[PDB]
Amino acid sequence: GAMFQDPQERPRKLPQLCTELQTTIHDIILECVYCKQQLLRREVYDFARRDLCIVYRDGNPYAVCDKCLKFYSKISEYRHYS
Ligand SMILES: [Zn+2]
Repeated sequence: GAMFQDPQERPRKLPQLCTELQTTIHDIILECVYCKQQLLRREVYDFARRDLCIVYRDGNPYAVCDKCLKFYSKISEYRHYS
C-alpha cells in the first residue's frame, strides 16, 4: 500500500515524509518495510514520537511495525543509500 516515486525523493523522517505526502501521520500510509502490513496509526505515531527513521524497502516508505520496532529501534537515521 506504499509505492512512492519521483520527485518524491523520500526523506528518512516520518513528519517530514508526511510533508511529501501533503498530509500528516494521522493519514499517511506507511507500512512495514519488512512485514508489509500497514502500521496501526498508533505504531505510526511511535515512530515520530521517538527518533526512528524510515526504512524504504527497495525504494518505498515504510515504517517499522510493532514487532520490528523493538528490533530495529537501534537504527535511528542511517545513511544506507543506493
Ligand atoms: Zn514488521
